[PDB]
Amino acid sequence: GTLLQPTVNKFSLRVFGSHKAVEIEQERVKSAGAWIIHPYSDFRFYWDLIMLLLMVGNLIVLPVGITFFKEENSPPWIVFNVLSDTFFLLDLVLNFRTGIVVEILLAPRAIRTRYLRTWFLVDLISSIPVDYIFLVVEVRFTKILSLLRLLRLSRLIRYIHQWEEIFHMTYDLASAVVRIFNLIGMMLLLCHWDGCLQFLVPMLQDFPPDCWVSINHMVNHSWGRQYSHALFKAMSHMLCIGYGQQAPVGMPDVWLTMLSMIVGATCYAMFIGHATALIQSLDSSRRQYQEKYKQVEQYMSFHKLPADTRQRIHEYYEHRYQGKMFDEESILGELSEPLREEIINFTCRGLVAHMPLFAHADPSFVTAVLTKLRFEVFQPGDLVVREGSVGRKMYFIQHGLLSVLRLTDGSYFGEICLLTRGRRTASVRADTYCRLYSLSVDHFNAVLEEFPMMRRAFETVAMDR
Amino acid sequence: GTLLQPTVNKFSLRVFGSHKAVEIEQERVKSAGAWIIHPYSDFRFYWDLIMLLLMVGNLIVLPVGITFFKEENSPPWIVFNVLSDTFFLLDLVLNFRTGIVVEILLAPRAIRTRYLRTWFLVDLISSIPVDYIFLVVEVRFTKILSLLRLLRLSRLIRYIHQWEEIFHMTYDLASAVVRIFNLIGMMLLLCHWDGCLQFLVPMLQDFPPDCWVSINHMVNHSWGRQYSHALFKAMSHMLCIGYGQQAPVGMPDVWLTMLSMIVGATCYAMFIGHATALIQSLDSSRRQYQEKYKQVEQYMSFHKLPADTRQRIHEYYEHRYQGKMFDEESILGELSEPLREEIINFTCRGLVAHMPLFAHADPSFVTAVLTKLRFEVFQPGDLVVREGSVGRKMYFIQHGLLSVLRLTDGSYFGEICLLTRGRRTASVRADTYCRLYSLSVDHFNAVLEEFPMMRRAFETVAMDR
Amino acid sequence: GTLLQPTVNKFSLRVFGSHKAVEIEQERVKSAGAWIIHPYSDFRFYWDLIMLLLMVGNLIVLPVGITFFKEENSPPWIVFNVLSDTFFLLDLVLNFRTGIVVEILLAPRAIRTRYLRTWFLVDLISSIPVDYIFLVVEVRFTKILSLLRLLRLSRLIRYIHQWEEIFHMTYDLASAVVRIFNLIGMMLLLCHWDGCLQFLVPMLQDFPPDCWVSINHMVNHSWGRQYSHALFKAMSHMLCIGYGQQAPVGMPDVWLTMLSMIVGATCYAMFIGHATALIQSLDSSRRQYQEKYKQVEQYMSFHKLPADTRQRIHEYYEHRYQGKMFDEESILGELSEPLREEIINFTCRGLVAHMPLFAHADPSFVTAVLTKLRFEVFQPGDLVVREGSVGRKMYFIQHGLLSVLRLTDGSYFGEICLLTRGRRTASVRADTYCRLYSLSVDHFNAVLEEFPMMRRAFETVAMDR
Amino acid sequence: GTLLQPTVNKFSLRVFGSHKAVEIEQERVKSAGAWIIHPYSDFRFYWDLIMLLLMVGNLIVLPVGITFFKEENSPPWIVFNVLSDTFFLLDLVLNFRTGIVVEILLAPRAIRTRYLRTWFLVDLISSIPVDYIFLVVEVRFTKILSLLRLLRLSRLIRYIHQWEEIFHMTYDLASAVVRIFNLIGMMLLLCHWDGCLQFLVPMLQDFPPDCWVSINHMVNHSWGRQYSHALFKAMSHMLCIGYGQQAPVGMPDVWLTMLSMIVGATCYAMFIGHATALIQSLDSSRRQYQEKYKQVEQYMSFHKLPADTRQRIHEYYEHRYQGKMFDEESILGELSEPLREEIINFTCRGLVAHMPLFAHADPSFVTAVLTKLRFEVFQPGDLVVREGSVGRKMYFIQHGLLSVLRLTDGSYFGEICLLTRGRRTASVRADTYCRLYSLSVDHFNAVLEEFPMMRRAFETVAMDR
Ligand SMILES: CC[C@H](C)[C@H](CCC[C@H]1CC[C@H]2C[C@@H](OC(=O)CCC(=O)O)CC[C@]2(C)C1)[C@H](C)CCCC(C)C
Ligand SMILES: CC[C@H](C)[C@H](CCC[C@H]1CC[C@H]2C[C@@H](OC(=O)CCC(=O)O)CC[C@]2(C)C1)[C@H](C)CCCC(C)C
Ligand SMILES: CC[C@H](C)[C@H](CCC[C@H]1CC[C@H]2C[C@@H](OC(=O)CCC(=O)O)CC[C@]2(C)C1)[C@H](C)CCCC(C)C
Ligand SMILES: CC[C@H](C)[C@H](CCC[C@H]1CC[C@H]2C[C@@H](OC(=O)CCC(=O)O)CC[C@]2(C)C1)[C@H](C)CCCC(C)C
Repeated sequence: GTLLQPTVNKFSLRVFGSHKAVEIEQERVKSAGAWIIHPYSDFRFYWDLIMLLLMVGNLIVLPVGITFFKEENSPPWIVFNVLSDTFFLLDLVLNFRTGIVVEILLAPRAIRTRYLRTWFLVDLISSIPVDYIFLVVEVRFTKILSLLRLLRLSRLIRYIHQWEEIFHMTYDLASAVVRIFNLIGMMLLLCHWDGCLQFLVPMLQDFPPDCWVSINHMVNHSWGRQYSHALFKAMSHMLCIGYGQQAPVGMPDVWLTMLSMIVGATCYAMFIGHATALIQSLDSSRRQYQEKYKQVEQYMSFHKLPADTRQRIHEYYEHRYQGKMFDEESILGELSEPLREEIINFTCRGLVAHMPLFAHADPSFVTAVLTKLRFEVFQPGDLVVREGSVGRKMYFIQHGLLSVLRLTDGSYFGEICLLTRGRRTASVRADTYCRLYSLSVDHFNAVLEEFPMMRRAFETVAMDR
Repeated sequence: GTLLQPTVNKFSLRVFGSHKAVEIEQERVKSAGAWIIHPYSDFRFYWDLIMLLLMVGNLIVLPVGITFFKEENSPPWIVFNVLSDTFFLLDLVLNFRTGIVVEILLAPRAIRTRYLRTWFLVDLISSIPVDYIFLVVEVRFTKILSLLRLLRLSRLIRYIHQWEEIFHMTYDLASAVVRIFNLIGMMLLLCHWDGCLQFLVPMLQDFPPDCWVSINHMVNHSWGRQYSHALFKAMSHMLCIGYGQQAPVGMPDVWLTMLSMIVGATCYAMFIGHATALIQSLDSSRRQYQEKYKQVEQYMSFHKLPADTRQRIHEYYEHRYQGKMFDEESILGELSEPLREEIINFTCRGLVAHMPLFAHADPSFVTAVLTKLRFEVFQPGDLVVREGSVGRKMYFIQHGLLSVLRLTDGSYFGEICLLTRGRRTASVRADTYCRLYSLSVDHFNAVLEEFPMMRRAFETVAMDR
Repeated sequence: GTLLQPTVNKFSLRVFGSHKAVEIEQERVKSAGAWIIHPYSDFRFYWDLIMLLLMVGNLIVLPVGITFFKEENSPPWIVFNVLSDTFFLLDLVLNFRTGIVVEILLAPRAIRTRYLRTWFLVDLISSIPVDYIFLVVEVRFTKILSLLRLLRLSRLIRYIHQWEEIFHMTYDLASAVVRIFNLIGMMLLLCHWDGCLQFLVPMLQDFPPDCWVSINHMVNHSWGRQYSHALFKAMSHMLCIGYGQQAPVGMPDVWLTMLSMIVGATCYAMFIGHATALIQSLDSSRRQYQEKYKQVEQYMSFHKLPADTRQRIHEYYEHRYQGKMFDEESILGELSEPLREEIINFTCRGLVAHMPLFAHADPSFVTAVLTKLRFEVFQPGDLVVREGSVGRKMYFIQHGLLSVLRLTDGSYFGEICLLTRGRRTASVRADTYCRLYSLSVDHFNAVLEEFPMMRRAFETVAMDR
Repeated sequence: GTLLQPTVNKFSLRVFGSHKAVEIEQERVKSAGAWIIHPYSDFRFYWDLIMLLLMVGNLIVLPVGITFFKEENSPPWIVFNVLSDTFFLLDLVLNFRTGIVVEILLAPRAIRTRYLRTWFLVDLISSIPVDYIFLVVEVRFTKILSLLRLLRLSRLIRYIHQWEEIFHMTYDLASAVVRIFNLIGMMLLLCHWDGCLQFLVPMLQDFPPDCWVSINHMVNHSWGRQYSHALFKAMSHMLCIGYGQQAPVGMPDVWLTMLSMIVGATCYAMFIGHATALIQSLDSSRRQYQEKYKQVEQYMSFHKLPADTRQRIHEYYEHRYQGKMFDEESILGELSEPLREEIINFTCRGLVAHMPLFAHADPSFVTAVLTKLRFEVFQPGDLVVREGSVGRKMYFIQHGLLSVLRLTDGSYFGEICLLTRGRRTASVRADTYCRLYSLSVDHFNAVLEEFPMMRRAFETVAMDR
């Protein structure tokens, strides 16, 4: 009873909402008629799996059995076509009930009319055994009518695109890979049908003496050898190679060769387009860094900077972004509030634990300080703090080595200047590339204004010193 | 009388302005000479439709009648060329009056000189019956002069581009589809003319014994069979296949084969370029999400985050953007003032109606509150509100489930903390992925400052509690 | 005397600065040695023009005279090679003086060493008559040494790239067109040299009985027919066609055919890449609008908006951006101060002249008001001003039609509300798509604070009403 | 002893941190077992260099020795295969110790299981001499088993990608060039193996009378001639040319020809994709300027500006950005504090030294003024300062010429207006394109508030004047 209703999985929770959001859709399926199928249920998924396997089997086997074999009266050929057309006739009946994702679940007002207006005629032609009707009522004209079963490609293309739009939502998949697999699966099928058609056309003309089958003397070999030579001819026309020694003499050979060349040329052009779209999406973060550095060196060339400054800015961007493009401010802006706190507790927590003033504080005070740190990268030779300055910023050390006028990683300098609000006494020069965390004086005074209990403690520090 | 003036349709209102803006253009057409055509009128549209149908008919039929048939004295061939060249001679006369969109409507100062300086000579050559003049004054040399009618391609290319620049403004069309249809329509016509030229060249030489027509023994067949073999040869040269058993022996066969190969190669290269430009524009919102997540995981790799935090940020972006790239702030910034209010009345109106304090308010007060809500997404396990905090924000619940230390969809929590301005007492943990609407305390105090009548009501609440 | 110094043209003013900036470079050329050429002067331009014409002539004519003709002792062939190698030997001497744009003008320290370290050996080999030396000292081995003159392609590629980097600065040119013309000019030259090589290889072997020349029986025809057949063979190998009836039998035919196929395949791949890069840059402003609307409809699909709101936002973006992407704020930010004032005096000046209060003002007061107008687009059905509101904004009408609860273009409404600072009395509904200019109350109060003389005038208005 | 530990070079400092960060990794290698190799050490680099040279040698030589020579019992062929398979067996043993960069250094828990689960079976098959075992236990069936040595391509692809991900971090390399060199190196190897396979297949069938070897009569020639003809056949199938006079008759010739055509077609499509991705990254800063100017002229076309204003804005953008796209504000934002000061000391220091008031100041005062200058570009004809204005900004002159109502480069005007805070007396018109540095009055008053010692000096100026 509940197999026709949408179950609660990851896809239904992502496409509807909570569990209560899925219960409303289940009640909506209940508010429809007697037995109405929902297109996200498990019954429709199992049925579409069975039908997709049958469509692949029929669209591979049916041209080969028609074109390369003797008669349509052999006993495995009749049982295979009658039992398959029964299942494709049940797929016509069950499409009156499923409803169309635009969802539509009301019956029979919108489903039946929206199905009759769009896809009923093609499914009706590809469902019924048309050739057996003309055979019972009334021989080589029935082999043309048996190719109406190849209109089951239209409901194959519909049923593949219904699953992929689901499975882009359930999983994380690249769209280029899915689309190029769809293109490869179409190209193989068109080459197979063209290989069957190359031998189908001279067979209806009782093998004229100018066709390739009578020239190469392969009228009475096995069907495998005939299929191999016909597929070689169709693939050499498809990939635009050049076949044979003489130009085609008969009139249906010329036009069908030209049709094969046009279809192969446009399929190969679409394959090149998909391969280019796949290759351009591989190295995006490497490419955007290159474009950004092109703009940087263009800014250098506009103001006519010297060569040493150009080299120095290049070394700075190499040690800053590392050939890798990102923008930390927008990434920290997009995240939520518990996710920003978790990243800072990995990077900035351990350096503040070295400082004796912040170690004894409450954790409600420390986390407000940790959000206002800023990441800075320096060079060997750069003077970090200069003498005679106001000293507004306090620095923590993550990596690198620097000297006061040696301080290794995990240290700190300029701490007492933010408390005394006076002139800096010493000067600091970086010995190598340093990674620092900076705290300004106003960003600390705001947090002192947020907590008056910690404000009393730093007043007792200032009275002692 | 008013057929020469621009009528008032969607295109004229979009390209000029209001109805009064179109009346000024109609008065400008009236201020011109005796009978002056405006290029956006209905007369020019109907005339260009008739002329485009004639150009397609002549550029298809005229090479086939010249190259594959016997004489130019048959009675349907004379009537078809005299009645068509009369219409192409009227198109030369009416171009003195229409005026050129750069508009120009003044006559005959700018129109006549700007037409004589650009396109008069080509239209004059492609208009007049040049071969009949040389035939009356004075035979196989007239078949070369009859191909001057193929310069009607130049005014075909002009008349197609005049409609498409209109119909990009009237309707919403993709530019890649229009441009690739123009390329396909050009490629078919060049292949048709090359198919006629392959048989035209040996005919003027009275079929030498080394040409392909005398080798394949098809001098005296029908014109359909000759056209099919000539088009097969031209298409195999065009798609770069390889033709025949021997290399071409005669000198006009070699150079014209080389010209066909060069023209086909450059047309196929432009087709691959257009197919790539069409494929790259299909999945843009899917691709920009992938580039953004490449930058996100690069930001992860720079600071060397642990694996569980990487997985958690990935799950957050999956449940936030859903594989789909957009930026809500700029989209809400671009819209107008009545359009922003209509979107909020669909999403944020129903949740505020649950709250008993905002239900009895005036609608002028509620809509100022509704603009300042912010959309937030949380995770299972994240603590939404923590104990011991100031509690500046009030939260409404759209989806998801959470627990106080169960609250389903449509609920709210933290409401009394914004009124009391005190410390939060309880803690809230989200059981699953929640979608919340947040209102800060300052964004509500601004709206309380906007309306002093509602400020009195919340004072009566604070005195009772 | 002044022909060796850089003259004052548009390029020199763009690459140096003012006239005084060019005088310093002229004095720098004067501070060099006795006769030193500057690479931006007129002498170097005229000399490079003469040399580029000679290089095109020699690189076209020299393979054909060697491979297809009888002897190198004919009197026009000796005079043409002696007088040309004199000019290519003067180009070796004058490269010791010109100096290299990295500029370098100091002689002979940097110029001579930087020339000897890079390009002296190739120019020395391509300059001197090597084969005549071996002919005087000591026959078919001299035809191989005469192809050392084809190393003049290396200084051709240098002299073309020196002009294009100049002429991208003098004029505005698309880079894709220049680069694809360079590629086409290289491809034609490689096909020409391969056409000469196809006949050069069997000639040194005294025409073996297995080569294509002895099979097709063309040993004793004219040089034009031999060149046409050899170029057809090289082009069919170049465009990957397929030649002849039998596979090549001799060993130098196989490897040189394979070299031709590899060179043609990589040149055709680079041509497809350049054609794609050219096609992608044609419709950029059309494509960015499509990407922006993809993000808009994705924002619609995320919050699950109804269909009528989707249609309404689509109509708004059609009447706002018109299928055309731009961002007015950044464009107005990039411009200078006199350019922003000129655009506003075209668009916003005529509407403010209708208002009687702003007509009698000083022009210093009006232009400060005109910078703070904002462009707004409304829809039919939207209520512009509602009753019971504060009325902070005053609106001017450019296009469209609206009704008070009819006001055509050029009108205004809501003017008295900004002066009285009271509640709006009437309501305005737009009948069609309107284009309005908005002025807020604070943006007008700032300009009233800027000018106290106009502040007295609006006080006399408020006392009368 | 220290050869197995990661040394301190530029790559290790970039991938770990400081010297103390590398010492922790060396202690981590010490904390592992008896002899454990670190994958960034020098031993693994030298070993991978030796193994990559051996893999290139074996994958080139091994098909040619099997397919084109007589027997596998010749004495150089046995010594070359036994001594090479010893080295490929040592590479199997040393992969139990190196540890996998995901790093992993713990043994044998994670290394051995993570190696057995992924790549042990392929390396085991490609390591051992399988054919000699079947030869000792028990002839043409051993030539098929000897091609198991061609599974050494799998550890070649692994060892190339391990170096390139290192050498993208050590040096600055474009990713497109590296990836297209990998593709070319793969394509040459596949064409070589296909050339060996074309002759391998008829040899196992004892040269049937229908194969190409017996048709072209080359059974008993040398191995070089057979290799040249086989490679020509495989390359003509690979580049999709068309081979021979007749279609292939035998069944293994048809299917292997079809496999060659499919492999060549997909490799050529990937080559076109890589060439397009390489060409699109050459002219990025030229292309972004073109896209920006497309948006500019679209903003012009939306508001229907006159032609002279369009020309004037075009001339402004030509003299502003010079066909070259950059954004100075974000570039100055990304840099550090000592790098911003170094650029200003090149450009803005020399112009301020002309002014007599700023020459006698302290250098701590001047550098705070220099950060607040703004770069401006004017046109000929634009009025820079107008009479009757407040005069908030002071201007310095870098280039260009202008007149007061002549001032060359290096001058200044409007200096006294910022000190007097009064109305400007004169008007300035630019004679040509000027480049100016602007200082506002509030940006100077902030620096006067920063330094009270300089504030006393400008008070003594104001009392004298
Ligand atoms: C991957 C392509 C999927 C093939 C689609 C169907 C199953 C998809 C899945 C099947 C297995 C999955 C395993 C998944 O790994 C996880 O599930 C995460 C970790 C975990 O929870 O175990 C990653 C990709 C996924 C490969 C993709 C495919 C686009 C549809 C083709 C089916 C039909 C239309 C011919
Ligand atoms: C679509 C391409 C249009 C073909 C152009 C001419 C009619 C255009 C129209 C004709 C029918 C339209 C129906 C339209 O649908 C609506 O009109 C919106 C709903 C409604 O109001 O009904 C969408 C696309 C439109 C397909 C496009 C085309 C670019 C020009 C080619 C004509 C000539 C140069 C050979
Ligand atoms: C256009 C390509 C130019 C061909 C280059 C040399 C002259 C350039 C000029 C020659 C004529 C120009 C006319 C110019 O129009 C104007 O000058 C603006 C209006 C005016 O002032 O008249 C636009 C493009 C310009 C076409 C381009 C080209 C890139 C270099 C090739 C020369 C050599 C390396 C083979
Ligand atoms: C360049 C490609 C490098 C070839 C890689 C290996 C050495 C790399 C180096 C070797 C020489 C370098 C010289 C370097 O120039 C400098 O070192 C800066 C100035 C200086 O310090 O001297 C620029 C590029 C570098 C060319 C690149 C390449 C991607 C790996 C291929 C090796 C193996 C996988 C087949």
